Parts: sequence; C-alpha cells; structure tokens
Amino acid sequence: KQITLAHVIAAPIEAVYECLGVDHEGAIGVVSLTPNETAIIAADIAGAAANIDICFVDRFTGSVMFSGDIQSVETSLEDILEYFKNSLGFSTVPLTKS
Amino acid sequence: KQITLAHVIAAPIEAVYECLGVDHEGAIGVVSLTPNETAIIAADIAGAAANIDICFVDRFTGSVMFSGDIQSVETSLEDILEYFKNSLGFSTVPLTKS
Amino acid sequence: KQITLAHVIAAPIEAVYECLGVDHEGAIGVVSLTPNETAIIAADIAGAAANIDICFVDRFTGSVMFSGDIQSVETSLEDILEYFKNSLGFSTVPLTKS
Amino acid sequence: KQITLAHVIAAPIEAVYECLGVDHEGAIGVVSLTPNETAIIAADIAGAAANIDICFVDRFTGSVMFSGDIQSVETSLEDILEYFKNSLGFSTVPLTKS
Amino acid sequence: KQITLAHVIAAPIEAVYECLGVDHEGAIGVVSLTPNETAIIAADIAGAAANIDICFVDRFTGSVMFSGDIQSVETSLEDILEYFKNSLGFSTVPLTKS
Amino acid sequence: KQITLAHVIAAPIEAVYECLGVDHEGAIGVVSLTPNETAIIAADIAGAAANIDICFVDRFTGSVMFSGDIQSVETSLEDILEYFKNSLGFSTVPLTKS
Repeated sequence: KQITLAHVIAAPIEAVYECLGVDHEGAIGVVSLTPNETAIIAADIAGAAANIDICFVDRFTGSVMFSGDIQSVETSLEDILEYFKNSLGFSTVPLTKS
Repeated sequence: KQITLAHVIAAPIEAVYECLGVDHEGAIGVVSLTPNETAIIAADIAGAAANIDICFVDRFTGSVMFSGDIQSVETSLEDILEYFKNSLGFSTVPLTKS
Repeated sequence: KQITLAHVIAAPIEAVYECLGVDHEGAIGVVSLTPNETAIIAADIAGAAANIDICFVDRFTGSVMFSGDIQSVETSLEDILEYFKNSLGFSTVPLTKS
Repeated sequence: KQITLAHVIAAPIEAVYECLGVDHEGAIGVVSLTPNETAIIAADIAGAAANIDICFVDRFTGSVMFSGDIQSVETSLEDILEYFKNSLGFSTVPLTKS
Repeated sequence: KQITLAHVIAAPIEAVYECLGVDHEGAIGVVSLTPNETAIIAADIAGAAANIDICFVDRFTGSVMFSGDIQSVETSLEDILEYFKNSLGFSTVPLTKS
Repeated sequence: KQITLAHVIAAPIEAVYECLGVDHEGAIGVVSLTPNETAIIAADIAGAAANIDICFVDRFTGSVMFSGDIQSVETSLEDILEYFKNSLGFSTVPLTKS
C-alpha cells in the first residue's frame, strides 16, 4: 500500500486544461497509489469538498485527477494523504507543487 | 495469502458511481488480496448475499468491488474476512469505512 | 517513477511535421515517463517556456511531445529532467539528440 | 524500450502497394517499437535517406512503414536498429526479409 | 507477436461472397495477428501463390482475407503460420476449418 | 477472442423490420464478437441453416444479424456459440431473449 504521487499544478496551461476538458480555471490535483483499485477511495475523499470536480478515476493504473481553487485541491490532497496514512496504513510521499 | 484491503464506501459520489456504472444508490465494498486469483473466491462469498451486485472481479491484480445497501456490503466484507482467515488461512486486515 | 525518454529531434522532416500537424518549423521534444499520468506535469513544465507549442499529452501511455526553436525544446526537456529528478524523486535517462 | 519488428518486403504485390498507396515500385520497410511514441524518431532516421518515402507513422501503436529501392530500405532499417540500440538503449530484434 | 486466427471457410455462402465482393467461387482464408501492421507481411506470403486473390488487408486491426481454391488457401495459411513462427518468432494458433 | 452478444428478438416490431428491410415475419439473431473480422465466420455458421436470411455482416465492428423462424435463429446462435467456444477457443456470453 503506497501513495507514490500526491501533486498539485497551481497554474496549468491551455493544453493541460484542453487535455482534461475543464473550464480553464483553477489548480489540478494528481494522485498515484497502489493497489490501483484504491483510486476509487482517494477520489471519494477528494470529491467530499464539493467545489472539487473529479476529472478522471483510473482503477486499473491507480490514478486520480480533479480541478478547483488551489486551496480546495491542497486540502483534498492533504485529506487523502492523512486518511490513507493513518486509517488504511499506506506509506505516503510528501505533497508537491508545480 | 494476504487480504490487504476490505473497505466500504458508505456514501459514494456521482463520479465514483459513474466510474463503476451503478444505479447511484448504496455503498461500495472494495477488496484486495494475494494471491490475485482468489478474487474469484472473494467475489463468490460477496455475491452469496443476493442484493449485492458484483461491479468487477480482476483475477490478475486481485481486486473485487460490489454495490448494495451499506448493511449488505459490511456483512459481505465481514463474511469474506471470516472465511479467508479461518478456512483458507489468510492474514486479514481490519474492515475500514469512508 | 521513471523518465525512460527525454529526446529532441533537431531537424524533423515533412512526414514527421505532417504527422504532428505543426508549422514545418523547429525541433520536436519527445518524453516518456511512468506513472503515465505525470505526462500532465511534464507538459506543464515544457509549456512554461511560452514559445514551446504542446503537440499532444497522452496520460494513458505517459507520452508528451512539443515543438519550437531547438534551444527552447532543450531547456524544456532539461527543466523536466531536473524537476522530476530533484523534486518528484524520478530516475531520469540522459537527454538524446537526432 | 523494445524494437519487436524491423522487417523489409523486397518484392511486394499489387494489393500491398494499393493498400499503402505507393508507385508499385520498390521494397517496403516495416518497424514496430515500444514505447509507441518513438515511431516519430524511427521515421526521422528512415526519412534521412532522401529516396525513402514515409508511408505512415502511427505514434499510438508504435508503427512505421516506408518505400524505396531495396538497398535504401535495408540501410534505413539498419540505421534505426543501430541508433536505438547504441544511443537510446533499446533491445532490438534482428532484421528480417520476405 | 501473436497470430490469434488462421482460419479457412471451405464452402462460403452468397451473403459471405457478396459481403467481400468475390466471384462466388472458392474458399476464404481469414488471419488475425498482433502487432496489427504485420497484416501487410501476412498478405504478401498469402499473395505469393498467384491464384490467391487478396480481399482486404487492414493494418490498423491486424486482419487479412483472401479467396481461391480450398487447397491454395490452406497452403497460404500454412506458409504464413510457418514463416511467422520460425522466422519472425510469433506464437501461432492451429489452422481451423468451417 | 470474445463473443460479447448472441441475442434473439423473438417478436420484433414494424420499425425494427423496416430498419433491416425483411418480410415482417420471424425472429432476429444479433451477434457481436472480437476480433471484428470473425463476423464473416459467424455469418457462415448462421447461414448454414438455409431458412435463416443474413441481414448484414459488418467485419469492421464485428456484427452479424439474420432473420427466420424463432427456432432456426436459436439453433444458429447456439451453433455459433458452440463452435467459437470449442473450436476457435472464444470466451462466449450466454444466449439472451427479448
């Protein structure tokens, strides 16, 4: 049980927005974890902050992405890292910004 | 022989339901175990409570997911943990809620 | 976390330009990394040099391509390799030219 | 990083030419490699011998095809295998003739 | 590298002939292989027996079909299976009749 | 190699008949399989019961449809499922009625 990425893109670009198909507004939170199925649980905690929009949940690769105000995304990532670490006994990586 | 996840999502969201393709009603039980093939045996015990709906069984990764009323999912997970522990001699993780 | 390709094509040809659909001017930077989703983060750093044009970002295969003056592409690739190595703790391959 | 095919068809037929849409003259060099995006780099090296004509470059499947005199195609395939092996650290298959 | 189908239809029907657009005479050899591009190489070996007529070559799906006397089609399929197995190092399925 | 649909419509309607262009008499057998080209082989086995009429064979999508008495259509579907499973080593879905 590992979270290998819990990243936030503060200021994405047109090509990054167009790729995900979002409103060209806000940060993007990216998460990678193993086992791959737990992307469904991570997506749930990220989606609990109602202003966060789930971009895609891939249960095969273990990937989650979501958009919203920089602050909401950081809280969502922080919440995912905190729960998975303390409750689900995952070994989490530190949060990263670009 | 390990069950590394036996998790229930009590109140999933639109994006989580849409991802699995269910009726946007009920909890979701998630299970990870090794060896990976025994996802077929776990799915059988989860599917024995006839109101539980099997979402996907992955025998390559060792992943099972299923929907239904919060109570049915908990019983299904509890039954899987109890059988695999006592009968199949697995080392099980405690049941988790989100 | 691996960057397996960080390549620059200094002098591409008509068929290579026509394939990507660019202005038949400049070098092409090609990047492959795992996990595949981090193509979104690599594309962001490549797109930060405003004269670089993002050709395609594939989050499923982990592939990024972008065009612009040979010098801009090298800096973009160099920046991607430097950040992913130092910040995101990736194991990067050396930059390559054709 | 693998080149799984680097094949030359010395004497193709009407149906093979008509399928690719070439001048019904010369051999056809076929290349398959992973990652799939590096078909763009292989196409560049094949297209460097100016008498070779690029038929199609598929960056999604990792496929390159090109026509020209039997000798030009062999050199192009030989060059691709040599560069990818020595420079890009690919594990190449032997060249094949039909 | 896999040949998943190498099938012969000994006695096709009006609707099968009309679908392919052939002279309503002879067997039909059907071939599926991965990678998909090698349908071009399979078509070449099938077309080497000059009485065989190439129906379609799909390089995207990896599909080849061709008509002619039952004996010519069997030899063409047998030749494809033998070459791809021994030379191109494919894992071939047994030849099938309907 | 998968048969994903092997369905029979016992009592179709005017709009369904008019859509296919049949004599407004009998059931309709619908089949979906991958690879898509094997629709030609499925159509052959369905067309072997001479009272069955082939509606369309799509080798690109992998789709077959045919009309005739409810009993003939069931036998044709049953025969397709049995052959593809036992001979061609397909993983077949159960037959369905509407």
